[PDB]
Amino acid sequence: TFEEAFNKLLKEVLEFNLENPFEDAKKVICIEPHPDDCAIGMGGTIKKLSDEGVEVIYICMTDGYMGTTDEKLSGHELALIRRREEEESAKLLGVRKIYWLNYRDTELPYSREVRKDLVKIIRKEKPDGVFAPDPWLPYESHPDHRRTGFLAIESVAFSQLPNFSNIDIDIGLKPHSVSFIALYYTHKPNYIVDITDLMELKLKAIRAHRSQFTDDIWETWEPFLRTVTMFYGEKIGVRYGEGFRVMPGLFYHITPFADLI
Amino acid sequence: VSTFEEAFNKLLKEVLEFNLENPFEDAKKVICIEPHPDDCAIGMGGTIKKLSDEGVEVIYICMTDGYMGTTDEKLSGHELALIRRREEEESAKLLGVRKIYWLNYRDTELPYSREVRKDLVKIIRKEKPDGVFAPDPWLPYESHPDHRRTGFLAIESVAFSQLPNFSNIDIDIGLKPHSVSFIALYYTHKPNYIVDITDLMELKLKAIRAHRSQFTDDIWETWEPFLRTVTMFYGEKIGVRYGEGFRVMPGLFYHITPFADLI
Amino acid sequence: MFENVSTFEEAFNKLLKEVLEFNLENPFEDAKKVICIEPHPDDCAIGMGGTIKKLSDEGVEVIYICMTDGYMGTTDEKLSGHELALIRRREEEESAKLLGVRKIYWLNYRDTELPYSREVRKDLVKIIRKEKPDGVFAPDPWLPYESHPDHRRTGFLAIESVAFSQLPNFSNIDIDIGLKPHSVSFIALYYTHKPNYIVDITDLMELKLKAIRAHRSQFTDDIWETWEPFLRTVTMFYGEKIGVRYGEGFRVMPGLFYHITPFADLI
Amino acid sequence: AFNKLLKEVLEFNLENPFEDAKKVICIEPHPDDCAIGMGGTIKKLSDEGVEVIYICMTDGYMGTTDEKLSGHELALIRRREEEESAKLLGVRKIYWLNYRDTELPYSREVRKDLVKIIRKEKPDGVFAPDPWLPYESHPDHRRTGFLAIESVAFSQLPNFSNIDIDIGLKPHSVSFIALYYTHKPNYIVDITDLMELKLKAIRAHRSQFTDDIWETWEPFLRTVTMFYGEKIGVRYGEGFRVMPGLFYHITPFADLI
Amino acid sequence: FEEAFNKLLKEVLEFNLENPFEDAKKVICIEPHPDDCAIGMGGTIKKLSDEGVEVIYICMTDGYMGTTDEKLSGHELALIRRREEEESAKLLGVRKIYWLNYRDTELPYSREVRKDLVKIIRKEKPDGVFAPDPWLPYESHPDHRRTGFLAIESVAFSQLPNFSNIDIDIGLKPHSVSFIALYYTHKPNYIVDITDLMELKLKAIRAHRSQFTDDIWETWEPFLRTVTMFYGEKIGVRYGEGFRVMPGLFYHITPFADLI
Amino acid sequence: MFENVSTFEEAFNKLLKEVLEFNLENPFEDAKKVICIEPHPDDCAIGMGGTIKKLSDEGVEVIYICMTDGYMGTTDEKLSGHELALIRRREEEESAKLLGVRKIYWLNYRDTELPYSREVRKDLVKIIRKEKPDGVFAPDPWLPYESHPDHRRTGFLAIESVAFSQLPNFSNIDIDIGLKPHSVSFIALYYTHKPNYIVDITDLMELKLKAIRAHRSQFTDDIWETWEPFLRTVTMFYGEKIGVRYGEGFRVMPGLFYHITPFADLI
Ligand SMILES: [Cl-]
Ligand SMILES: [Cl-]
Ligand SMILES: [Cl-]
Ligand SMILES: [Cl-]
Ligand SMILES: [Cl-]
Ligand SMILES: [Cl-]
Repeated sequence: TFEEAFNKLLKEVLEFNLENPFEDAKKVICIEPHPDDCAIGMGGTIKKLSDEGVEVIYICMTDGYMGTTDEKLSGHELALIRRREEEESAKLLGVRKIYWLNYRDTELPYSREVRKDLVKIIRKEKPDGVFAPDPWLPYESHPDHRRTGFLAIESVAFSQLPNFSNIDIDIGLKPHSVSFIALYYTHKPNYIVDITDLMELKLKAIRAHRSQFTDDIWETWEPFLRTVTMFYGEKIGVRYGEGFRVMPGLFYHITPFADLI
Repeated sequence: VSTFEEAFNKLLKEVLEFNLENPFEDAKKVICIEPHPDDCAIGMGGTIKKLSDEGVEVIYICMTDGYMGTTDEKLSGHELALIRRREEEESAKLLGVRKIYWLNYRDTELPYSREVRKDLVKIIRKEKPDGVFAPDPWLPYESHPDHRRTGFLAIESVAFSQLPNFSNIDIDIGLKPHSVSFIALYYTHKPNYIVDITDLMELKLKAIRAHRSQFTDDIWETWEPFLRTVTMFYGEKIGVRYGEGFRVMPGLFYHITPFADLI
Repeated sequence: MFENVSTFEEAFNKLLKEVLEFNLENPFEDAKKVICIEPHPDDCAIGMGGTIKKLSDEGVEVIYICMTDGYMGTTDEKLSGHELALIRRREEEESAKLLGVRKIYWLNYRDTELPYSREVRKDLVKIIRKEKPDGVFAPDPWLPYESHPDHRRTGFLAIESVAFSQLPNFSNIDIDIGLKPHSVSFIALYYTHKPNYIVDITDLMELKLKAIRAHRSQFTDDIWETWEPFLRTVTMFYGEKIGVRYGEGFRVMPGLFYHITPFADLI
Repeated sequence: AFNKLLKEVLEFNLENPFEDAKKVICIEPHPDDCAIGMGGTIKKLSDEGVEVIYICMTDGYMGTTDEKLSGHELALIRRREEEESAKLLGVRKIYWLNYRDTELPYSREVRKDLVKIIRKEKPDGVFAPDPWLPYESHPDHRRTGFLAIESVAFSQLPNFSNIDIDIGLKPHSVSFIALYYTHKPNYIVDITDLMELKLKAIRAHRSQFTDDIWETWEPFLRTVTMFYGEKIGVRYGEGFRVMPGLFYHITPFADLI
Repeated sequence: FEEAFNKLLKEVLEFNLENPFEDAKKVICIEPHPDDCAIGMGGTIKKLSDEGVEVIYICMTDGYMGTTDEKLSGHELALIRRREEEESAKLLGVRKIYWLNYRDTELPYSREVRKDLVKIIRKEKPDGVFAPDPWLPYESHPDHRRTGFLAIESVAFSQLPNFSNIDIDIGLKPHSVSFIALYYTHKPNYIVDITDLMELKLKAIRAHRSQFTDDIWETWEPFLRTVTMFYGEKIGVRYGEGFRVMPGLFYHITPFADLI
Repeated sequence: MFENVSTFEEAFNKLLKEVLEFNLENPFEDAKKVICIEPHPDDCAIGMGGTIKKLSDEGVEVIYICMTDGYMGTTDEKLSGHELALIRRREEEESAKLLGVRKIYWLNYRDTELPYSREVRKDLVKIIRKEKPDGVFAPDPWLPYESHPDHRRTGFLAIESVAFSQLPNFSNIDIDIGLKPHSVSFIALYYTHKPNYIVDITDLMELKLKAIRAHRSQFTDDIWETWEPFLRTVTMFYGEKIGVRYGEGFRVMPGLFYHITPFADLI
């Protein structure tokens, strides 16, 4: 039967588990489309990880240029404003190294050039685990978000190939095989992390981005963010959870039953 | 509050004040965004008549020139494009539309790019519509890239229309930001609002048929049944013979919302 | 027309049965020539190898289009992509001989760099119009969680290319030089999570795993320890659907269902 | 050594460089450019019954200042203008790339279109604009010139646009390239006789040459063809730059012929 | 031919080389980076402002890349450089600046960038546009060559209602500029004498502090004086700024364009 | 400053001699490490084979950057591009050994498909920052009538990437991973029509013709009765300028002259 084969493939051939995927790890990259996405999607989990003495590094794809409705606030000023804010925010969470790709907000390319930037940082830092948005989240209308999710996944895979971006090799950045990928802002989580006793810090980590979260905007966003973490919290029977989708690496390619975990 | 279901209910009713009962009721000006000449007529022809008849000003933006839409080996794309503009003029006349913006990107060649966003943003800023209609880019098995990109780009351009740093030369020359009230996505597998068009079906078909280059009698043998089947698909969801479906969601739902599928 | 049907279900059924003349009985029964489009060397074999053999045996002329050269598929730092592309061409010439395939078009886009553009559509179109195949097989570009841009793109470009092959204004220089418009009879999509037609391959399973292993550069002994169970498992996912040990699954739809059809998922 | 290479190792005829040509392709950016740049010479070659085929890169869509006239209608107009203009010159085949006026890409895709028409028609000569004309401000012109030269070279390479080879169209070696609209011609054609007819074939492009526009352009065109005439002591000329293939590449003394 | 040429220029085109900027009321100066207008034609900008010509800038890029300071992020440089251009503009009597905001080193060469320039030209209706000569020999900065070409292209395409047609549908109508003047040119045919404005120009350039430190100025002051002397000497003055102006015609299919 | 010069000629002389300290007697004199950038395999050897050997001999470390893979350089219908590129990699490894070159960076863009983009500048700038060379050699992109885009682009991109290698906001991830900005001392352009410095290669000519000839795929004998005559003529075009038999010509300029300098052609 298929069922026995599926069970055996997962337990005996792949050895993939969902009890804690995040355990073997002392270095991880958290990849974000915009300054503030790491905090919003997985702030809780970044602290929880900070404390185990996990080196948590960010890559931020874009500069946040466009994130204002203020006509006398230029894009260049805002980028500088949001750089501060993410440093303020990252300290609150225990992150101590941010890479800035500096692609303009709303103009993140979907290209080999961007994959190379991520490949270079991966091959350099050799993290055990990479986090990134789930690019298959229903109704996600931000291309910066979609593109981030796809390039993170492809870059993880390609970092392992020496014919991919072969100049890194020629200068002694060697192929690197990441251990796991964990996708946040996801509709299909299979691993939830409890953040009931870290919720308050996260909400604090998030309001540091003052440019994005004013008094008035925060009217809507506090409940929206309270609802979301409940949406996840309720899957494992706590108040506040953060959801991740973790799969076997094989399941990201030609796997007709990927949705069965 | 206690549970997710309560939170979710509180977020819709109170925080955003989200209602599906009557989302187009307040509109005064709408833009209907179409990949090719005929998509407004096919996708939402009855609703556009209803809107016009209520005195809503309905404006089209047509993304492409329909250059490819022929199997006639002696109808060149240019001649077809001219034929199809005259067909949309007549089609839009029947539905009471008086203004059409032609972007003129070649059929099958619609880019997915900042440049096309700026086109839509320009027109949105200038017209200041309360509502914008466009295809649903997540329609399953949709295989026309002009269709998917129209969906995506119309949704992106609505959001970007509000940001003064986005296409900043608009602002410098007098086109201020604009905040649209609603987006409604047609050609959708997931509607949450249905318009009864039973009384306007025959008019819809005549406005579609105005696209003569596209609908020969022979093709109409498959297409009338196809069109009736689709509107019955929609109609049946609110218990009427013929309907037109729309997906309308709060703005927040188009972004980082993992329970977006719960309306 | 279609005015005397009373319900959506009645209308859907009549549209399928009478207007579109669609069934999933034996979709491939009348195939004289088919093209199997694959992203990378080895894709047709893994995705639909059993079925290609079964078609070959019935005297169906089966032709590959291979989208990429496979340049990137090695962790061996001392193996260059050029050499690998040369190796993989020989592995496919040998896979294809096993399965009965006599012709391959190599588009040669570099592995991981397959563009999504009109220029690629034009290649696929030139060939489709040359060969005039009855059927075209390609990966399903909606496979959930499919993370390879080359796969997603081959799928979308296959479907689009099939459609645009019939348009004289698409790539009009093909027409000016004696390559007329062509109307393919069916598309079938492999590597699909929504198959609606399963081919029994229980018998030919061993010949299939051997057309696959022939891609030695991709399948060393230590990798086959994972890939053999994955492959058998995928094949019992499909066969189970029709209660056989081993199947290959395909999604087939009427051409109309690939455009503006909100009930396309009801087949 | 310059001479023991030109008229010895390569055999470079500047006396009558066309003459052996049975079939030639004229590549224009826009409808009308063939007639403007080399209409006199086109007629010459037709009268000698050499087969002259046009490839028009673009649709001429943007060529009007009339706010009432769509670019689609203009393209249809200019297509029939060109069919007429060509009828007057002995041209009985025009290939239409249908890239939009102002939007001609500079890419592999476009080289492929040209390479496909080259490999199918197996021309002896290709005519095209000189992409190095000083102060040429039209990107469609510059890019036509460069893509023409590059496609001619690439048509000879089987690994270039290889599907062409898979479906029957073989590699092809053009004999000569002739660049018109050139500041540096090394071959001039007396067209003093054909001049009233050149101006006729050009004027058939009614959309482009209103009586009022023609007030400026008749003098402009006459001045241009004199500029060429003067160089071989005739009244009306059309200039071409022809060089041996090799000079199109790493040749520091290219400007010496 | 010599007869034809003369007649064309003098009767048909009625082409002035005596004083081509005489009729100007509004001109746009198109610069690749903040400081190019001041560097390439800053004395002419002041001469024009003083005579009541409205001089408007279009700046193509943000100057994001113009620092060797590892701790100065490109965004901060851009903010700093807008402040600097506004200080520099004040001194030259320029009141309006359009910022395209394409990143320094990344200016596209595309229809999209043409549409920005066309929109501005349609809106502003200038009698003149100034831009770098895209054919300056040995020019190595892609942002400079492309401003050149794109300004020249945009000026011509601003007149075609099918080019960027949404402009016209929204009532930015087509517009025909009277002249183009190319600065940073090896081939000038009009020199303005700026001898008595030289000092003010050097001041307007130094307002771009981020770009002209003291050490840097040791090289650039002599460079700039050498360049104004190259031009000045052509009309027997100490310091000139050169421009190439041709008839619109000569920008296209004109094999004898190099005889002016 | 520069207020007491009286004419442009006086100003230009002083600017060259005193402010820029531009010397054309011995431009390469202080070289410890140079990079030679070539569009295709064989371009360094053809362009400057003699000079690279004169440099090697002196203990100058010469590093090659090859922009493309030479995929397209064949008329042989049964020789694929992949195999050609594998062949040319070894033709260049030999050719280089002959000239004393001990490192080659292969960017591996496909021949005829070298992009003119920020991405390629990033590759150059990566290698320049890593190697920290005193000098860079590249084809002169302004060669009149040069009709190969790969060649034009390589020269423009070389000149740009040398300027941009200095700027820490250009390709800022390099800086973040320990690759700092670098300032090359000189640029020398080969394949040039306007050289201002000629190297005598008369006693190295034979060795050059041989290192060129290691590119067997490119130079048959049919080809060579036409390409030895061509090369001997080119090296005499340069040699005759300094009255030796065979020379290699270069264009050298102060970095200032690569930007907004209307008197660039005066040197
Ligand atoms: Cl009937
Ligand atoms: Cl009927
Ligand atoms: Cl009937
Ligand atoms: Cl001092
Ligand atoms: Cl001093
Ligand atoms: Cl001083």
